[PDB]
Amino acid sequence: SGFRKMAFPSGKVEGCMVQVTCGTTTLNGLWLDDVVYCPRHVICTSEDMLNPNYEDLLIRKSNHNFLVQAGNVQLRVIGHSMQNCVLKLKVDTANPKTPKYKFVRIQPGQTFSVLACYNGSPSGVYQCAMRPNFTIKGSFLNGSCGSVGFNIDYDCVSFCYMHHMELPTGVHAGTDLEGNFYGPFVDRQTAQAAGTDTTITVNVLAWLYAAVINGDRWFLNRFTTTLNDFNLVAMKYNYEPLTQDHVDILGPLSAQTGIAVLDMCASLKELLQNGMNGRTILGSALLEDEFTPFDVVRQCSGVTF
Amino acid sequence: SGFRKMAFPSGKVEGCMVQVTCGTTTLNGLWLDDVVYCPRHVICTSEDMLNPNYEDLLIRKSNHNFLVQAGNVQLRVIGHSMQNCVLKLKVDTANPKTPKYKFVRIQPGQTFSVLACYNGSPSGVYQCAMRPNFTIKGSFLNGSCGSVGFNIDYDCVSFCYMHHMELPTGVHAGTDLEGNFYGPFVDRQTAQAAGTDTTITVNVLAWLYAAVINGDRWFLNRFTTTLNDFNLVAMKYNYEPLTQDHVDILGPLSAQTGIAVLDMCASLKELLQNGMNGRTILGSALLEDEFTPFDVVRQCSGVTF
Ligand SMILES: O=C(Nc1cncc2c1CCCC2)[C@@H]1CNS(=O)(=O)c2ccc(Cl)cc21
Ligand SMILES: [Cl-]
Repeated sequence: SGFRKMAFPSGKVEGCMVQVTCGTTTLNGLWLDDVVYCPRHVICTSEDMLNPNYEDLLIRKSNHNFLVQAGNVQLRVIGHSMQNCVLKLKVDTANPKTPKYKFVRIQPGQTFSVLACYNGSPSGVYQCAMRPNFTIKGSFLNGSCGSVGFNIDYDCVSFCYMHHMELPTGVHAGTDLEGNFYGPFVDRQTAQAAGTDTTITVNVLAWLYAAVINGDRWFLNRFTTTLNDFNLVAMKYNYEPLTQDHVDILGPLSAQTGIAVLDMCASLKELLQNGMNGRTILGSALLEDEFTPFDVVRQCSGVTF
Repeated sequence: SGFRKMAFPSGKVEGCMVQVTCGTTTLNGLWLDDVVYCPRHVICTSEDMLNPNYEDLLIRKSNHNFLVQAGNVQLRVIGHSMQNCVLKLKVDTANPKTPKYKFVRIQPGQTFSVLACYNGSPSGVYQCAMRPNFTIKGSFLNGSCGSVGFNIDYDCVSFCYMHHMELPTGVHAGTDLEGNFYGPFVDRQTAQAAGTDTTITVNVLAWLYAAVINGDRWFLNRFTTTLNDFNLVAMKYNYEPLTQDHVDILGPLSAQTGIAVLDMCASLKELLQNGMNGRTILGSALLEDEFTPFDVVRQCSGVTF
């Protein structure tokens, strides 16, 4: 029993964190094989951030302008190239602690663990979700740039995020490991803001199925709904539209509990209408949206209580 | 910016997790140097759990009765002894990945990270607090026994918890690494329940100081209070009494924000009486008590390991 927001063990990623310095800027890098990946704004000053010409700033740099430090050892840089918003530094030593890895681009609603680092040194790990507006509600201070997001399924680390910036509202934006930003963000100090955020509906439903598995049924009702009628209500509460793909993905949880997806949608419709009335679901007074249907199956038992 | 429940990087602990099997029982062990530490109930059957004479069960066992598996390699057991409720298995091989460590007993209110394991294989990491009633609200399924709790201080891992059992309310009980239980619990199938729990007041105040640092000030007021008057109100909402030690420990957060501890106590007094009124603090509708004053400082400063 028990339901916690759980991050993946950070060990396979800890052995990849290095410190990258270019002149006066110091952020984190990810050392995989003989390549170190870090944000391309490491080559930028605070004046350069308003309108940076990265191709023009990179052409003026040589390998020895980048200092890479893995623990107490200096790695020699023997090449440099740019791929979108990430800088790829070819180093002379292959990382002996390189795990089995993949670079994956995630979609809004997907969750991941973040290993927050400062000066190539990991300081903490936490779980979070890619928001529908493409931002992440993370915990990042100055110097955390280059901290990475990941999932570890089986013996494979799937890198899905690299931290690049903080928006004016305190939320965070960054790229996949190929340097492509999530959302309409640029690595430029411009007037950009996060779009209106919506609740990840398929994740709230998954968390309601997890509550039923842990013996919580107070929120269930004798009602059902059409998929269309549910969406007309949910969107009035800034909930993300629920697609037929979402209903299909919730299939195994519906079968395990014996509560049809549209029957759980009627419980959510009523929860939005009435609130909790002093009650909690899995120790929470709010409706949780950072657990995917796949996370619920991973953490929760196969036997319902 | 950002405030997340953050666990320590689990890497130094991951390299210590082994699988311990005795007959039909399979749980986790902690391999430090040439000793493997695991719950002593690994030597127990389901009939033995009712009234187990552990000295009598252990005298009937030989070294080869315990199978220890580190990754895909079998460790040969060459000795066995008991220390309170933990079994110490002397192995032939010293762990090459043994970190700098200490065994420490924590006090209720102190927090720690848990690396949840099944079959000597880590599957997740999460942060939690030792409740005032000595239980932990964790996330554990069958096979989790022997999962350990820890903090990191520089390069030193401080082991403070080993999981033993789940209580009928879904909460968890376990021992320090010397086999001494946290709470009035015993390692056996018997009628035991968690006592009435209280809110860790010094931790709620620390989390209110973290909200002010992140730009949340709606709960602040012009009022102050005496330590005695605050404790009379706290005693009514099942909150831990606040001592002068707690006030002293909150000193640095009081200086950083410019809000005296008794001024923050007047704000908490008003949240306990009148509620939140549709508002949230750091994205929460409940008052959070699993962040110590040190955790607030470490997360809002960037302390690396
Ligand atoms: O956003 C940025 N840094 C940063 C990253 N993570 C966490 C935190 C910060 C700043 C302090 C607070 C915590 C920088 C500088 N500020 S900026 O607006 O010039 C900017 C813009 C784009 C890019 Cl890609 C980068 C940046
Ligand atoms: Cl995805």
